[PDB]
Amino acid sequence: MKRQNVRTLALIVCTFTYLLVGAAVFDALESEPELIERQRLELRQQELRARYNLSQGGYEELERVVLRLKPHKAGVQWRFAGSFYFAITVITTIGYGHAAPSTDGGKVFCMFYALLGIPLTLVMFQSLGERINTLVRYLLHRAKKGLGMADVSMANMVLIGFFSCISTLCIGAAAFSHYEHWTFFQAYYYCFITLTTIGFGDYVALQKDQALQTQPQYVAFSFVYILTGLTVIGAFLNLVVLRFMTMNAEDEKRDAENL
Amino acid sequence: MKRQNVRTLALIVCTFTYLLVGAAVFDALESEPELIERQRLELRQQELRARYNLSQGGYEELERVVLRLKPHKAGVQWRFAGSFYFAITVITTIGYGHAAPSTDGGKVFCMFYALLGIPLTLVMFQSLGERINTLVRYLLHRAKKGLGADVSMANMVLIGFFSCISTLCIGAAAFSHYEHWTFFQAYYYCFITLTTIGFGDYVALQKDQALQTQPQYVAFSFVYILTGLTVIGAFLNLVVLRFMTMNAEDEKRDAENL
Ligand SMILES: CC(C)CCC[C@@H](C)[C@H]1CC[C@H]2[C@@H]3CC=C4C[C@@H](OC(=O)CCC(=O)O)CC[C@]4(C)[C@H]3CC[C@]12C
Ligand SMILES: CC(C)CCC[C@@H](C)[C@H]1CC[C@H]2[C@@H]3CC=C4C[C@@H](OC(=O)CCC(=O)O)CC[C@]4(C)[C@H]3CC[C@]12C
Ligand SMILES: CC(C)CCC[C@@H](C)[C@H]1CC[C@H]2[C@@H]3CC=C4C[C@@H](OC(=O)CCC(=O)O)CC[C@]4(C)[C@H]3CC[C@]12C
Ligand SMILES: CC(C)CCC[C@@H](C)[C@H]1CC[C@H]2[C@@H]3CC=C4C[C@@H](OC(=O)CCC(=O)O)CC[C@]4(C)[C@H]3CC[C@]12C
Ligand SMILES: O=C(c1ccccc1F)N1CCN(Cc2c(-c3ccc(Br)cc3)nc3ccccn23)CC1
Ligand SMILES: [K+]
Ligand SMILES: [K+]
Ligand SMILES: [K+]
Ligand SMILES: [K+]
Repeated sequence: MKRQNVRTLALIVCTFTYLLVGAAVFDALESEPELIERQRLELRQQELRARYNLSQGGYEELERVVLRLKPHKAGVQWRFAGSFYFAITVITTIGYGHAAPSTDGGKVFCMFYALLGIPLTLVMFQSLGERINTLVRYLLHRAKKGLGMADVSMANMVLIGFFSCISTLCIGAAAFSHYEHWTFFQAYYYCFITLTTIGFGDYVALQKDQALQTQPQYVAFSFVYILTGLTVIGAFLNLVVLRFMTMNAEDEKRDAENL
Repeated sequence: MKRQNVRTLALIVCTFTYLLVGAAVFDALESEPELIERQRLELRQQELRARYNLSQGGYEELERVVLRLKPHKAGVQWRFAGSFYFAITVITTIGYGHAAPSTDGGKVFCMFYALLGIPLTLVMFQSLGERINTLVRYLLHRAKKGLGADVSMANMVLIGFFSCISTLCIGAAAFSHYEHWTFFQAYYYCFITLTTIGFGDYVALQKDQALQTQPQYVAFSFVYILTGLTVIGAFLNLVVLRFMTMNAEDEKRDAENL
């Protein structure tokens, strides 16, 4: 069997076993706490329904209002600042879902917006990421020549790259634990889930004390952090991961080259 | 100025102007509806508070319970089926957020899981995506030779783009049936899923305890998300990927001449 076919089959077997191992661990960590929390909330729901004389239909009518008011609770999510924050989440594939298009026209424009946006943003981060690596490689070469030597190795680049990722999450967690009044660990977890473009939406910045409309300085920092932070991670994947994606094309070209 | 520096600066100017234009359009389409909906719901909130004799504190007390019960309402999200669905959302960067780790140990394992997972998934989709393109290129060459021969880039972009619409439409038809959504809603869900945006406003396997009671539909939803991402992955491998390595190609050419 060809090297390309062995490599692809190995990756499929790897991903599926990684999913089974992952599902096994998340079950061990989250199954029991979820059952405990569900049982606990089922009691509070019955106690509050009894306290304020609420029927099955009465609670259900009140349930619809509370859920529909959730995106409005944070404040105005769709003026210029909120629409820009949303535009960021779309093209960067973060998609928190804290604010999603409620109109059919909004949903349609979002699809066309993402179709051209996501490739543009992806290419931009890989291009700027490469320029950052080229600058770091030049700075390190000049420093080595300065102290007394001079060639910049791949290992030196992986070290600077990995430290840049740690520092970015630490700087972010320092700021988001301050402004969003979270613990350093929570703010760090938010920064990790944001900059990996997972964006669960369990933690979202600019959703407290009408920040999008009343705190422009914090909003400016938040946009600059998300964009610069994604460039730092983007530069690191351009350095380590990207080379493995062109591997099948390199081996296929080599096959035609020999034959 | 070097080609690399002109290209990078052009892309930065492009992205920022695309963000300003985007923010301008979403404001025009969503600002007024949001103000109208906020005002409508605030009337219903006052009417329901009056109907069931509820105070400011009384409503707030029930508000906390309704919001906290939302992830539990869909059913058990953390057994083997729910943890596998969540494991998919993490490594594929979809991250609906319908179920997120509530424990410190869950949050920590999730971070290490993503750190190694996301690059493994990305490499896998680009590798399988390339193999699919190579097969399509072979099938088209054999067909051209058969009917009465070289496969162009333009022919590949056409088959690739049509495969993308076919995967969104097959998905939309299937999800609009099992989730009782409109074709447009199911299509929008398939688009937001396969682009890894994953807002979470529409999430499959969240009705009638599907994760625990409907294994056949759960099996289809796992297979669709994974195959669908391979179809989009193959298109980026063909069209987008070449432009990401362009800076490195130009930098190598600079050292080659000088
Ligand atoms: C902190 C983060 C950014 C680290 C990312 C780590 C990656 C560089 C790793 C994670 C999974 C790895 C892959 C896991 C499995 C394989 C199959 C493996 O296939 C074989 O050994 C058979 C074919 C052959 O001989 O090449 C080749 C390497 C590869 C693609 C690995 C390449 C390196 C990957 C992408
Ligand atoms: C090298 C790079 C990182 C610099 C990029 C330029 C930044 C300085 C720009 C890009 C986006 C800008 C933000 C885009 C949107 C807004 C919302 C804006 O708020 C309003 O207009 C309030 C009223 C409304 O919400 O309609 C205040 C400025 C701010 C934070 C901007 C501040 C300046 C930012 C961060
Ligand atoms: C349906 C989807 C998957 C389609 C994806 C379309 C992409 C192939 C497009 C979208 C934005 C485009 C980019 C927008 C801007 C530029 C800057 C442009 O820069 C210059 O013209 C100056 C430097 C030079 O001469 O190369 C080079 C092409 C590039 C990277 C474009 C390459 C092709 C991109 C990535
Ligand atoms: C190469 C590709 C096209 C095929 C990959 C193999 C599939 C046939 C596998 C991969 C993941 C599997 C699923 C992983 C998890 C589950 C949950 C499982 O449900 C339970 O175990 C119920 C109890 C619980 O949740 O603890 C039922 C089978 C199912 C849908 C599996 C069905 C078979 C699937 C889709
Ligand atoms: O934003 C980043 C990024 C993240 C970290 C650091 C810097 C970055 F730039 N992305 C973009 C989103 N994602 C690419 C991606 C797509 C995919 C892309 C475009 C389209 Br269109 C459709 C689908 N599918 C999958 C499936 C599994 C894993 C990854 N997948 C990771 C890199
Ligand atoms: K994503
Ligand atoms: K989300
Ligand atoms: K996402
Ligand atoms: K998401």
